[PDB]
Amino acid sequence: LPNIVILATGGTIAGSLGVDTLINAVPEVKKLANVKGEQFSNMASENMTGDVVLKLSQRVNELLARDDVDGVVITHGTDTVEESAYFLHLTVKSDKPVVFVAAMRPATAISADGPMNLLEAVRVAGDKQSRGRGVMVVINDRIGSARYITKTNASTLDTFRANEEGYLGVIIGNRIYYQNRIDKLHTTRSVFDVRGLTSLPKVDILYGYQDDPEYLYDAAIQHGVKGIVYAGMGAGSVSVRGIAGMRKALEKGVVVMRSTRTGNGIVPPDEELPGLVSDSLNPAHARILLMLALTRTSDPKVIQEYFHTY
Amino acid sequence: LPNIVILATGGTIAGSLGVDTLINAVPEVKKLANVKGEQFSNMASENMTGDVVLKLSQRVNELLARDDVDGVVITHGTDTVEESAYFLHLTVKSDKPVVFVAAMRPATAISADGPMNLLEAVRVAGDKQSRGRGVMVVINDRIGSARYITKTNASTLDTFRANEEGYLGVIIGNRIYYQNRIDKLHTTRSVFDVRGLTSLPKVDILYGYQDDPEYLYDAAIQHGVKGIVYAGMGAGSVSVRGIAGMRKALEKGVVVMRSTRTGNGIVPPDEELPGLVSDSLNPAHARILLMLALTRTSDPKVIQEYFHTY
Amino acid sequence: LPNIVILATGGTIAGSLGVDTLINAVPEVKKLANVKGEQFSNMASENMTGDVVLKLSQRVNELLARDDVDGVVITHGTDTVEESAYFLHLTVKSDKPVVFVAAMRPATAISADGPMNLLEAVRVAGDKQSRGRGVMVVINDRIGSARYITKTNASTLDTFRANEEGYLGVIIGNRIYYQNRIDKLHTTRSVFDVRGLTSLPKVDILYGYQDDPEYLYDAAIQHGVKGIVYAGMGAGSVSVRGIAGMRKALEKGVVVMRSTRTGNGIVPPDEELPGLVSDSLNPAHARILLMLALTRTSDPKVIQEYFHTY
Amino acid sequence: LPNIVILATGGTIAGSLGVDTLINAVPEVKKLANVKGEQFSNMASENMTGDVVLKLSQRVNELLARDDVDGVVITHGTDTVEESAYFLHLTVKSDKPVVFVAAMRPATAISADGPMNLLEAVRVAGDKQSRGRGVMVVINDRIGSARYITKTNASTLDTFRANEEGYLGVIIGNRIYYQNRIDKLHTTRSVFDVRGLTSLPKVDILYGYQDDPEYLYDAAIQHGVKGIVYAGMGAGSVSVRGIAGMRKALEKGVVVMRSTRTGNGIVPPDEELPGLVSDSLNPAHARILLMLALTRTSDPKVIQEYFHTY
Repeated sequence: LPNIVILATGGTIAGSLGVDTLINAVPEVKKLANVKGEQFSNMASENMTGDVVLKLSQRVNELLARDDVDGVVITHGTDTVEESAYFLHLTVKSDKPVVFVAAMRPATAISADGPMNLLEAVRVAGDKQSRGRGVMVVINDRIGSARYITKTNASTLDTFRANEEGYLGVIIGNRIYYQNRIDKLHTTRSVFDVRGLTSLPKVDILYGYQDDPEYLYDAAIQHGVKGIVYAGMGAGSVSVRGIAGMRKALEKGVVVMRSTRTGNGIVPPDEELPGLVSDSLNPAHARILLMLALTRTSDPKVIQEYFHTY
Repeated sequence: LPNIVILATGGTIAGSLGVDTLINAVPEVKKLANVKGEQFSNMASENMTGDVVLKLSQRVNELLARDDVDGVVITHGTDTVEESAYFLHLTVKSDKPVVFVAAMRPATAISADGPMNLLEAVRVAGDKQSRGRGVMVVINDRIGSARYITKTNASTLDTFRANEEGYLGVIIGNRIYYQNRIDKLHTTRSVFDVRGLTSLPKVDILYGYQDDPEYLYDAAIQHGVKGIVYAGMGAGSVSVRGIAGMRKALEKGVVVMRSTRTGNGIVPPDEELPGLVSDSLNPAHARILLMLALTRTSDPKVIQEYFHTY
Repeated sequence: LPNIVILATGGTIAGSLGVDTLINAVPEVKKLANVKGEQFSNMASENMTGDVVLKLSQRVNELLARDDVDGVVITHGTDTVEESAYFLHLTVKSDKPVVFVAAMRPATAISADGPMNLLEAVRVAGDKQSRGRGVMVVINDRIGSARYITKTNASTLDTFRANEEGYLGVIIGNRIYYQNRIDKLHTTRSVFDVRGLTSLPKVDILYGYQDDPEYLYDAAIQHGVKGIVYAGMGAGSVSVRGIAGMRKALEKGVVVMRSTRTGNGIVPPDEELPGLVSDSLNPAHARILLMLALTRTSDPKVIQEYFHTY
Repeated sequence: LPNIVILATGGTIAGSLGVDTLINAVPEVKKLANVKGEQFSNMASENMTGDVVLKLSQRVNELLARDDVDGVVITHGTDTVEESAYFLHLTVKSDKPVVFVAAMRPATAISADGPMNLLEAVRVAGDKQSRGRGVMVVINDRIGSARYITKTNASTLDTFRANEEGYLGVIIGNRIYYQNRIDKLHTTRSVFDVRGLTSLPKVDILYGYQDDPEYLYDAAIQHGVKGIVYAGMGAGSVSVRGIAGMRKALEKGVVVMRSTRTGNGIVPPDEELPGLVSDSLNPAHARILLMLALTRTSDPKVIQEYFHTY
C-alpha cells in the first residue's frame, strides 16, 4: 500500500479530531493506502494567506523528500483551492503526487460530497500512474491540473472546470482514466524555489469594467504593491482611466499583468497597451505566478516568458 | 418589411461614414428590413461610460416610441456589451426588439464574424416573434438574454455564453429558433426609469482573493462610491480583511453587494455575512443593477428584492 | 403543506418496500410536504418500455386531476428518464408539477446523490411557482426541461445538461431560482392525448456514420416500424446508402425523421433531402414525439410542425 | 518555410480548380509555408468510406516518409472528420503534423469560416512545436486531438469540442498556445499498420433506447458484421432485448463493443453484461478503433486493452 499523508487546512470535508474525524468518516480509504493525518492549518479558504500557502509548500516539499511518503493529499476549502494549488504546482520539486481535495457541501449535509472526493483523491495520490503530472485538484470524479482548473460556479457540485483545457483524468468505477498531460512547466521542472523564502511580494488584483476608477491604481501604488494583476475586460482591454493608472504604476516600478475577467482564454500580446499579458492564466492564477516570478526577477521580459510557459 | 434603426457606438463591425460602411457592407440586410443608420457614439467598449450608456438608453426609448420604428439594432464592442445591454434591459420601456450585435474579429479580418452577426441581429430585431423578450445580444448564431449572457472567453468567436441559463434562441439556416423566455422582470415591466438622469451613483467592483487588501475598500469609500460590488471568492465569501472593509463601507453609507469571481451561479443569502447578495448576476451585471437601484433607493430590503427579480 | 405523490419505477434511489425505504430515508422531505408513496413499476430504465411509460402517463393524468394531489415526483433511472419525462411532457394535461428525479450513484454508495436530488425534487414539485412549467427533471441542484435535458455523460453526477438551452432553474441553499420558461408547447396546451391507448406506433432509431448500411433500413421496414428516427451525421446528413434506405422506407409507408448524433443543435429543413427534420430534438426525444405524432396522423406537414412547436 | 501538402477530400472550404481555388482564396497561407495542393478524393464527408479513409492514410504515410514534406493538412467535410481523423490518428507512423481542417459554412457564404480555419491549420502544421501530438483537427481557433474531438452540434461554428478532455491547443492572435498532450498511444507508437491493407472489417453501430429492437442484431449478424458498436443508454446499458441480441452475436463470433449515446464519458467495465466497453470512445470513434483492432486480432482481451490505451 502507498504511504500517503493527508494535510488538512480547515475543518473536515467528511464525517462528524479534525483530520481524524475525516480519516474515520471514510474507512475504504485505508484499503487504498496507509494514511497519516496532519492538521497543517485551520481556516476558511477565503482566509488562506500567501504566508500559510508558503508554509504549506515547504511542509509538503519536506514530506515528499522522504522515502516513507509516497504522495500527499491536502483537504482545502473550495474558494481558493485553485490559488493554493497553483502555488504548490509551481514550488513542489517532486514527481510525487500532490492532490488537493475539497467539498462543496458541508460534511454533515445530506449527500455531502467530501467522502467520495477524499477516496478519489487518495486513489489518485497512491496510483503509480499519477507521478509527474503536476499538482492536481480532485473533486466530482474529475482530476484537474492546478494550472487550468478553477471554481466556475459559486455553489454547484460540478463547479470545478477547465473549459478549454479539459481535465487531466477522471475516476469512474474506482478506476482512474488519464486523458491529458499538461504542456507547461511545473513541480520538478520549475525555477521557483521556496527553500528559505519567508514572505512573498505584494500583488493586488484590480477589476476592469465600464467607468473603472483610476484611483485604485494610486491606492495600490501608495501601498507599495510590487505587482498589479488586472482582471481586464475582454482580452485584457484597458480604459483610458486604467491606462493612466498603469502608466503611473509602471513609473514606480510596479509590474502590471493584464489578464481577463471573462473566465477563459488567451489575453494576447499587444504593444499598443501597458504591462504584460497573462496568456491563459485567470486573475487568481496570474497573481500567484506574478508573486513567485518576482521572487526571481523584476525583468519584464523574463516574467512574460514565465507566463507563457508556466 | 420592418423598420429597423441601426445604432453604432464604435467603428464598423462589417466592411472597410462608420454606420454606412456597415449598412452597405451587408446588402442582404436591406432584404430583411428597411434600415436607417445612426452613429450614436464612437469609442471602444472598454471606454463606454455609464453616462453615455444612459444617453443610449434614452435615445433608444425615444426611437421605439415612434410608430415608424419596429426595432433597434445596436453595434457595440464585445468587451462591455453585457454591461450596456443589461443597462438597457432594465431601462427601455418597450416590447420592440432591442438587439445588441458585436464582432469578435475586426471588420477587415479574414473570416470576420461581423457581417453574419449583423444579418442575424437585423433578422432577430425585425421578426414579429421577437417582441417582449427583453434586450438581446446576437452573435455567433446565438441569441442571449442581456441578463444572463456574458463574454466568457477573451478571444474566441464563441465567447458569449450563459452556461446555466442557455440562449433565448438561435439562428440556423436563416431561421430563428426560440428556446427560452427569461423568467425575470425587464423592459415594459421594469420600475427603472432613467428619463432625464445625467449621471448615475458611483459603483466600484473589488475582487476577492487570498490576501485581498482592506485598503482598497478605504480608497473607494474615500472617493465617494455609493455602492461596492464584491467579485468574491466562491459564493461571495469574504476574508477577515474584506469583512472589515465591508463593515467600514456600511459605516460610511456605501451599499455592499456580494457577487462572485467564479463566473457562474448563485450567491445565496447568509445572515452571518455583511451586505447584499447578487443572486446570479455576475460582477459586471450586478454593478449595472445596483447603480440603477441606487437612483431609486438605498433600502437594502428593496435592493435585495431587485436582485432576486431582475 | 403540499400533497405530493412520489411514484417509483425502479428500486429506491435513497436508503437501504422500495418507495417506503425511499420516503423514510429522507425524513426532511416530510417537512416540505405530505408525501404518499406508490410503487408504480420496478425495473431499470434501460428496460422501461413505451407501453409502461404510456400507463405512467395515464396514472399521472389521473392523480393530478384530484384535488388532494398538488404535484407528482417520479423516481426513474437516469439512462432513459429523458425519454419518459418527455413522453409525459407531451401527454400530461395538467399544470401541477411533474418532477422526475433520478440518481447517478446507487442509494447505498458513498456520497450517494439520491437523498438530495429527491429533496430538491419534492421541493420543486411542491413550490407554487413551479406550476405550468412543463415536465421537469431534477438532479444535481438543477431543474431541466424534459424537452431539452438529456444525459450527456455516461457516469458523472453532472451528466444532465441542456448545453444550448440551459436549465429552467436551480436549487441553491434550499431555495429555488427559476431562470427560464421554455418557449414550446406542452402539457395543458398539448394536443397529444393518450387516454386509453395501449400501444404506440413502432419507431426505431438508426445511426448515421461512415459506411452505414442500407440493410438496417430494410430490416426495420420488414419488421413493421411505422417511423424511423435517423441519428445522422452532422445536420441530418445522409449517405447514398442511407438515402436509398430512406427512399425505400418512404416507398413502404414508414415516416422518416432526420435528427443528429452530434448531441446538440438544429437539424434544418433541406428540400434536397428525404424525410422530416427534428429541429433540436435529439434522437431519443425525437423518437418519443414521432411515436405520439403517429397515433394522431401520418401527415408530414403536420408532423413537421409538431417538431417545430413541441 | 515548412513544406506542407494540403490534401482535399471534397469541394473548397474557402474561395470561389478545387484545392487550388482554396489555395488562392487565402494568400497569407503562402507566408506560413510553401504549400502544394492535391485533390485526393472528392465527396461530401457523409459519403466518406473506410476504403477511401484507408487510401488516405496510406497516401499520407507515404508523403510524410519524404524529407521534402514537413507536414500534411487535410481539408474535410465536418460530418465525419472525427472518424477519418481518428483513423489516421491510429495509422500514420510519423511525428510529422497531420492536421484535418473543415468549415461549417460554405466557402461562398457570408463570414465563411474556411479561410481562417485553413490558415490556422497550416500554421499548426508547419510549427516545429506541433510534432508528435497525434492527429489534430483545427477549426474555430481550436486544436483538438482526433481521439477526443467530436462534432457536438449539428450547425454551429463552435461545434467541435472535447467536453471532458479539452483542446490540445488554441490559435489566438497568430500564435499557437499548446495546453495538453494526450495520454494515449497514437501515430508513431501505434500497432495498427496499414501497409498492404486492402479493406477493413465490417462494423456497424446500433443505438440503444427504450424498446430497442432485437432484430437489428439479427440483421447485423446475418450480414456478417465482424463487429457491433453499441451506442448504449447511459453507461452502455443494455435492455433485455439488446442483451439477447448481443448474446446471439457473441455466439457467432461477432465482437460487441459497448459505448454510449450520451456524448461524453466512461462506459466502465461490467462483467454482468455482454461485450467489451469503450472507455471514453464515442460510437463513431469506437467503430474506427474496433475495425483497426480486428485487423490485428479477435482476442476479446487484447481488443479491450486497445480501447483503454488508444
